[PDB]
Amino acid sequence: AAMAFTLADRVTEEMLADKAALVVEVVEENYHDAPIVGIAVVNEHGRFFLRPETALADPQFVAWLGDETKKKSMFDSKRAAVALKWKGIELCGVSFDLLLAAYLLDPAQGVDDVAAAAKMKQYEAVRPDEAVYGKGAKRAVPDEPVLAEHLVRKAAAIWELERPFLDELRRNEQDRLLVELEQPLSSILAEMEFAGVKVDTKRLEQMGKELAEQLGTVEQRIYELAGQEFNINSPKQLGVILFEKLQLPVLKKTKTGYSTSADVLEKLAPYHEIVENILHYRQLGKLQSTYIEGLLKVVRPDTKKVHTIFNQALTQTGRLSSTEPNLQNIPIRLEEGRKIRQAFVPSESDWLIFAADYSQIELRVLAHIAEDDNLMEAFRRDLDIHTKTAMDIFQVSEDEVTPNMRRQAKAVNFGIVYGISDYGLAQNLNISRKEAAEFIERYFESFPGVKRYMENIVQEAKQKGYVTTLLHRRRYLPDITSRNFNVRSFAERMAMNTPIQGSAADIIKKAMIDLNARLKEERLQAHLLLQVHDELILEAPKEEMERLCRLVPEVMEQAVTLRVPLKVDYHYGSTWYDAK
DNA sequence: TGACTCGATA
DNA sequence: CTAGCGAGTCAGG
Ligand SMILES: OC[C@H]1O[C@@](CO)(O[C@H]2O[C@H](CO)[C@@H](O)[C@H](O)[C@H]2O)[C@@H](O)[C@@H]1O
Ligand SMILES: [Mg+2]
Repeated sequence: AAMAFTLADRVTEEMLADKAALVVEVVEENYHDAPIVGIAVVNEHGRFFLRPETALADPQFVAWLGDETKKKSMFDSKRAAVALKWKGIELCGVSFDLLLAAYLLDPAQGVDDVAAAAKMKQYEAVRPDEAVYGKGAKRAVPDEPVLAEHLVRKAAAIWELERPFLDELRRNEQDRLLVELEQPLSSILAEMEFAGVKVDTKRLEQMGKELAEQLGTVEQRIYELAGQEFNINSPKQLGVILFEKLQLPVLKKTKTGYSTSADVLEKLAPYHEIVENILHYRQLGKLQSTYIEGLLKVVRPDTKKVHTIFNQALTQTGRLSSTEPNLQNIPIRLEEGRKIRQAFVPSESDWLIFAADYSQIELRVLAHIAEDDNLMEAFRRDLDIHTKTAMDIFQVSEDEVTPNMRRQAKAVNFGIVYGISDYGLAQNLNISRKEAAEFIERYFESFPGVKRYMENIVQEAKQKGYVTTLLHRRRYLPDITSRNFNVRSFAERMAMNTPIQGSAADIIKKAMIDLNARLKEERLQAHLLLQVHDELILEAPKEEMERLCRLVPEVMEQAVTLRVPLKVDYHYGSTWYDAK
């Protein structure tokens, strides 16, 4: 049965009620400076469809959109907010976002459209967006009749589902998580994405030229050492050269052939000079193809800025993800790739980049949740946690801790946060499972609180069916009861890791909200540009650096109060690279 | 187009 | 051993 609605030719007063489900449709996946193809409004007075040219040009409708007292319920309000920002229109009063609500109720459902969220409550009177717009190559905006009904059905679904979703969130003790954390954060992310980050394209282009030269040199050296030319970028062709032509030992297999991952190559390096060259080629090619070429492809030709899109409803732990471009995995470990960051610069003259990061937030969160006396004392003394761990597990004084010992203790600490595994640790440290098991046993002997925590959280996940974070985010773990060891073990590691990674996510998200409130109170021109899980990157006039040095770390350190202090380090400079 | 294998970040 | 995004090459639909 068709859904009744008014195909309005002009905006009317009954369309501007103080409570409504609103749909401002942007079909392009990347919504930056993208077209708004249609608008739908459902309220106490009925259902309406408005053509964008009409509504967005109407003074009354625009005022309604920006009126904080006129409440709107939507799905992915950030998409609409940003698309409107590019049009110079402000969207206010969004009191309910179905996408974020669905995400909080169950991140594993992968809700990506109204139909998916609705199906959670057995509501199916709305079509999936993919069904209406098509996949990708066959993607397109249908004729007005089809488009209008779809937008109205989505608005109708939002209108009907708000109550049941809010009711379940309340039962889950997630009502404040939606209203006081995720929704306000959505507006902040919208501002960050819209602002974008300025890129020194000339510098990237120069780097591209330098890499192309090096890539060619190493490429030729590889053919020379191999005695023939082949496609180095093909793990298949490479494997033939390495394990057949050059007779290198096969220390590991993938699933469809020879394994050529860096970890494998590093072990084969001593056998042939070609290996070190393959690794070098790998490094350079990664920088060239993924970063230099990737960034240059998405930088806006006019402003020279990149506008990432932070997916706020994707990760299973509560973290954000970044796309087109992903600005959360820009090189930093190796100097060569790190220089890429010199191309990220302030958007205005005489401004600087400011970066603040939490020091060991995950281990501090673990200390808090496990209430481990030894771990809490370590952070209360602000000790080097890896040296501290080495001292305890290897039973030596601080002065006796050697570099190799600290390295292994660090690997142990990573395993503890990830969900410790003798096999996983053994693989990471290139030792036997028995040896890794011994390190783990020593760790739990030194940190009995952590041991108790890991045991208890797994039992809790089994009893309740899910685990939670400090701010009540949840993750269901049905595999925790599997009778398949590998499947169950993965779930157990998730039970151990999610409260840690997730609570750290909760904390920085709250810090972002608190920070923006403080920046506004102080009327600072400084503003957020990026978030990279445990760090915040801003840009601001050089004259604001001294104030930021005190303000940002304090806001981040005070976002939440734990049993151990939170510590934030900071740096600033002329480019992202220099903010070190 | 999409399953794989690779590698970048925290 | 946790969580992401995405480029390259390859083959099964
Ligand atoms: O607008 C981001 C928001 O949209 C979803 C779908 O509801 O993802 C779409 O947009 C992303 C950014 O362009 C794409 O990476 C993704 O492929 C596309 O489906 C949500 O996942 C996200 O929260
Ligand atoms: Mg850090």
